[PDB]
Amino acid sequence: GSHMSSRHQFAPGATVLYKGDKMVLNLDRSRVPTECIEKIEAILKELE
Amino acid sequence: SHMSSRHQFAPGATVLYKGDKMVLNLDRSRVPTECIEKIEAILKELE
Repeated sequence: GSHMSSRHQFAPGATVLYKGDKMVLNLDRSRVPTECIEKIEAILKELE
Repeated sequence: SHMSSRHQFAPGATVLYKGDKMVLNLDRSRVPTECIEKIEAILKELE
């Protein structure tokens, strides 16, 4: 929310909720540049 | 459940896709630092 929030918005449709060590990234493919989504999916693929 | 996908890249790195939304769960105590840093770099350039 607006007060005491662990959620940060980098851009519309791109937010991160911090939960200590764990974090949740919400990415809206209708709003976040496709290039950004692909770069992130590429990084995740490498982890595999 | 036919309206989404769930995938695990490594322990502590899983994603849920539903509609236009991509929800990535990252456990930084289990996912390599390099990986987390490259993702953060991408988000910041977006800012």
